[PDB]
Amino acid sequence: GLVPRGSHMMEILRGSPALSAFRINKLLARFQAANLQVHNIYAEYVHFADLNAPLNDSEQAQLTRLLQYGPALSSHTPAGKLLLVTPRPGTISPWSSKATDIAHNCGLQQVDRLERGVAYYIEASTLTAEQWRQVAAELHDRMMETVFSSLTDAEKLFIHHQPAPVSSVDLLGEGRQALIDANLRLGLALAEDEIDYLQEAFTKLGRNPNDIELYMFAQANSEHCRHKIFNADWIIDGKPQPKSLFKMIKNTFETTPDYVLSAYKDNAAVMEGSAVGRYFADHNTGRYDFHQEPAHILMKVETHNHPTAISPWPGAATGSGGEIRDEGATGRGAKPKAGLVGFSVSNLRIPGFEQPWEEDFGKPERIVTALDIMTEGPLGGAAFNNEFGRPALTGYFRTYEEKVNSHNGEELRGYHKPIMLAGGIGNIRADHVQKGEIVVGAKLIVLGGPAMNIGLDFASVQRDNPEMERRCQEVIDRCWQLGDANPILFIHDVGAGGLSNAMPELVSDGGRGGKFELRDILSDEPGMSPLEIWCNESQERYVLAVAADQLPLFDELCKRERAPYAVIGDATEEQHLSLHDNHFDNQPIDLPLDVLLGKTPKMTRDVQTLKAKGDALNRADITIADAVKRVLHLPTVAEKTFLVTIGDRTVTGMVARDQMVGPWQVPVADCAVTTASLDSYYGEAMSIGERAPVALLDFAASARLAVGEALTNIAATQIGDIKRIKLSANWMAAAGHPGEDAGLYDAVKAVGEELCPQLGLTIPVGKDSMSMKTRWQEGQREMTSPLSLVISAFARVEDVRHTLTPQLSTEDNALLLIDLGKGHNALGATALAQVYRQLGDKPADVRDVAQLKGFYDAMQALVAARKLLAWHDRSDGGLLVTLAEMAFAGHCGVQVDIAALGDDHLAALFNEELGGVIQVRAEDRDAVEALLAQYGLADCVHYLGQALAGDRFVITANDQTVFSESRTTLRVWWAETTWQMQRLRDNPQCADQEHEAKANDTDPGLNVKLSFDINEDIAAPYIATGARPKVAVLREQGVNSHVEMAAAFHRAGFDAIDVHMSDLLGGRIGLGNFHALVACGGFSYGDVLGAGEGWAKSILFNHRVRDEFETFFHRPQTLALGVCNGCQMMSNLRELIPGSELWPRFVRNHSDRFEARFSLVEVTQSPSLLLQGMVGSQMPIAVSHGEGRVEVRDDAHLAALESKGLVALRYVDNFGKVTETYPANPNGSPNGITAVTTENGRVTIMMPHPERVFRTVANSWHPENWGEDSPWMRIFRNARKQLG
Ligand SMILES: Nc1ncnc2c1ncn2[C@@H]1O[C@H](COP(=O)(O)OP(=O)(O)O)[C@@H](O)[C@H]1O
Ligand SMILES: [Mg+2]
Ligand SMILES: [Mg+2]
Ligand SMILES: [Mg+2]
Repeated sequence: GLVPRGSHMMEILRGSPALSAFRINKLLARFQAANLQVHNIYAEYVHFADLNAPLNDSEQAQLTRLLQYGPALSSHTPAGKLLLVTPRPGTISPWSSKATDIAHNCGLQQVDRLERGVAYYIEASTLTAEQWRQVAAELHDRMMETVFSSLTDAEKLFIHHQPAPVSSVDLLGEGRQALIDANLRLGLALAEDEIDYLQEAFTKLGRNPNDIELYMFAQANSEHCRHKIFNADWIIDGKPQPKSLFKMIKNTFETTPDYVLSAYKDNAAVMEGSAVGRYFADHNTGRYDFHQEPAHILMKVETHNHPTAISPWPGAATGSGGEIRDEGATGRGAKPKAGLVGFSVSNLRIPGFEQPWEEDFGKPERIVTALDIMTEGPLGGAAFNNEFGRPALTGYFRTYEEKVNSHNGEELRGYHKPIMLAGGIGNIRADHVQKGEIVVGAKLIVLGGPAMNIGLDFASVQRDNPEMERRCQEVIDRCWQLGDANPILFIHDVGAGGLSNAMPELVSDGGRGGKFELRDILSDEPGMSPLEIWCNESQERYVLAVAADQLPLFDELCKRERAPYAVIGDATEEQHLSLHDNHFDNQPIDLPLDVLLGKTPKMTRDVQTLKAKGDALNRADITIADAVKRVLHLPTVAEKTFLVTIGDRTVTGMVARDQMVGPWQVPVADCAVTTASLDSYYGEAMSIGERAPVALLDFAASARLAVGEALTNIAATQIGDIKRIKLSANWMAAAGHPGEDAGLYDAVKAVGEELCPQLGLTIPVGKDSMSMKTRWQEGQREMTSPLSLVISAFARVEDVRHTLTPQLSTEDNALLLIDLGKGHNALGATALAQVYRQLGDKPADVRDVAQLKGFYDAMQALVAARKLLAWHDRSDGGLLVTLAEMAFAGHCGVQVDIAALGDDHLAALFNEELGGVIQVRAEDRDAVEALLAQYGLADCVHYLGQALAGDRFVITANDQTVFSESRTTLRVWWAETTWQMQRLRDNPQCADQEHEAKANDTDPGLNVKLSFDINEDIAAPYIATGARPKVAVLREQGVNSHVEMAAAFHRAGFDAIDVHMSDLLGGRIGLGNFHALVACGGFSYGDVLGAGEGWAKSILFNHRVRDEFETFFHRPQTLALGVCNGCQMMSNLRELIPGSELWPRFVRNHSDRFEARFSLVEVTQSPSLLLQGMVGSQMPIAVSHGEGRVEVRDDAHLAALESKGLVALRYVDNFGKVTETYPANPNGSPNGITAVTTENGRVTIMMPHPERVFRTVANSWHPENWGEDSPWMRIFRNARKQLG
């Protein structure tokens, strides 16, 4: 199709079927349930190409080919009613941004913009007008899409509007009322004294303020940006208080400044790391090399609570996206490493899986449900982390919604407005920690995405394009990788308020002013007013300052990465802010910074204390047996697989300890651990402590417990000095709600002025979200969150190899409980209470500070001395859950006695006091108990019993059996929540298969079989000569796992060279100079138009580069490796590779979900030179992909491929048999195929990541006797030897 579209032409290209069978049956079932007589539904992707010039026959064929991708699903002739779903007019999908990028990189400049929709064909010849609109409703997201009746209506998506002029607010001609009107019209939310400020400011200037100036001011002065509460003076119960909340947090730094390099003066904090080999490509040579130097650690944690309540996916995605920008913009440039995620929502009320404690209290129509948030939110956060390229290694997920008698009496307390938390750590160079000085005349730049009207219901719908941020990170990396020559003088993230906040922030921080040109800013929507361009909160943008003479270098760096950037201003000596508009020949902004950034009076909060009395727990319906079952069914306690495997946990190749633990990969790791470099055992650790419900009874206790839990979760890691542990404190509260204000102050004081200073813990970073409540009319109703402090702990690790997990051993052992509760056994605000719809009387709390410090120190002593077999702290679910989860991870039984824990067995098993259980060798029990005694924990330590081979979970009290059950049964109950979530979000068959496998106790877990000596470095003789063959580490825009690949080849004796597609196109690199090449993993073009397709087709359509690749593959002795995205790319290049005619395609996983797994595979017989000597071996490997499913044209193709003997790797279950059952086989590949080679064996492509686990320490689970090298190191060594 091709028709006029304004000054352009719009082509309509038919796409492939968009919905698989189960997705269609889910739609049909959804229709039936709603009384909509739908007989059948079919869907097809439809593409729209807005062209600024004609395409010749060749160009047309190329575009049509670019738009041919995805699973080869059953195609049908359209029938029924057409309902086209597309992005809403005035919006541009991220798909469009990346798809259009691909077209341009294939030399199709005529393509102004590509967009995609979904054509639904509905057969239901008996529906009415309202019914059809209800059908329409079920087929699209009302907050992001719209429905059209004709394909031609897509033209509305490309309308170009003329630029809207600035608008002045008539203060001089109307008086104060002009500002009052504007405050309402523009939704400025200005306070009365802020209007007063503005009125005087502009009356003094003698001119009307432009809407843009008022908007910029409003955003910078919102509670979100100014933090008025955290800086206000306080009067509590009549007594003025000396410190503000922020000053009390800073008190922790004043008391403990140890190891802190940067705090409260950047978008993240920085603490000392370790001197290790920072690995990266040299600017001059392009070769990857180790640079022995300090790799310091940055940390930051943020939230996106409001956005997520409106549009979960984007809300969570940009929650991570924004925090990642904070990290990279630290100092003069830094690199994100790992991340963490947090969620707090109300009851899920899963259809058909309702729990006894859940009650529908209703909710506002304008927000989404808790279930929707936990369905779309995690996928959005994972989408950004996966596509950008940072592993998500730790987090929390709590559900809470109950009518309780708290501080303000009987009310509904919960999370209709959720907590969406995203944070992480990164590494930074010593010389880049401090911001540089901004020289007068410095060029002011916007690095990143174009401006769109996203900042401002619909105003809270965000947009994420992780690939754009990835391109930006590559630039930042080039900059800091230049060390002393780093062009970045100052960098800052673009967040709330958009450029209107970020740019003034930047020049102000540097003590300068700035003059800007509105028309220099990159924009993708011409109709925007100056206010919209300047104030929108579009994503993936950074602002920085570079010296004029460094512009050429900076330009070089951006062009090579294809990272958009624009110089939009100049720093000035005069501290004034000017924004000119060349199009309207005027000045939207003309203000002195002292006026714009001037502050209205400081806030004073005069409040009083409200303290709930608490009520004894009613045990009428409670029994220990029923409590176990209920508690294991509380999402907060239950298995979190649905939140873990959806996120990459291996990218960077520096992940030592991820959430999944042991042979059975059970997600119960208490903290995350990464190595500091690809050549060290030093590292970093992240943990989270949180206990919001307790705040409904005791504010201070809830805060102390959050700190305490972060500590107990990280305790079994080798850190040493407790002062190495640094905290991020994120405070969520419903400020203004009765009692919450005084509670917040008491809570901050409890940790900032008392607990942390005494323990020696610094809180160098943090944030606050102060409107955690939701109101609406149910026929007024209110859902108010408990004060919610989330503590994230970060620390330098001394030896990542000594970390302990909950995986119990069955060798002669002793289980010892460390009860920091000192026998209090509090049950108030516990999972137990919650599961019985109660809050209880008294909650847990830090009972003895000295003993908590002693606990930590003792654990550190035990960890360093290698005296522990396992560790698991107590938190949600109490001792019962701790022991249960340990049995789950150890796939064994437990025989414990609790007679010494009090006569109240319910309280003993379910209290959530601090502490945990350590497992030690039986012969070390006395020595360990003696060590603990030396730290003053004698009467807190209790011998419980031992772990035993088997399936029995037994708890006794003298001759009495308190509770006894099949560990497997408990394990399955504990898994029902993730099972149900996976069943409603992914392919039901897959969800069922994974859940059901958990019920088979005979599962031996991951296990190895080796056909060769893993420690024999067959490449050593070659490396010893000093001759190092080069290997082209190929990458394209969006690709995120190249450093780790280079490191693997590097250890094998190769000189790894960074080869960007831009280098090949530019003639800077030629494949004729290489004998080996490797296509890397990552998300080239964000997998848009099919994973690996844009990369491959950009090569195919650029004949010069195409010829280069073909030539390489046709040489007699060249070797090529394609991993993950590289595997997909090469599979789409078959026409250039000899002996590849039988290769399959790689498409969307059968589960229809991204799979981050540690999968078991077997090396099969094939000509592959890279798998030489490894045939018959069985070992786990890193898997991280959403489109790794081998797809053939027909069985004839599959049979031919098999008979030719080209299959090199197959997924096998733990029993060792080839399998297609999920998740043993994570993507559903036929015959378990996941790697194939060519007839001559010189080229091999595989979906798993061998390079991510070549270091034994980077294997989630591995045999205890392994050395530094895992079996996968042999692939790289084989490559080296093969070249000779
Ligand atoms: N939202 C989440 N995203 C990623 N991982 C999570 C999330 N929530 C929990 N996890 C992980 O699941 C495992 C168990 O979670 P949880 O029981 O809440 O931890 P704990 O009680 O030890 O503090 C941990 O390894 C944790 O890091
Ligand atoms: Mg838990
Ligand atoms: Mg824990
Ligand atoms: Mg926790």
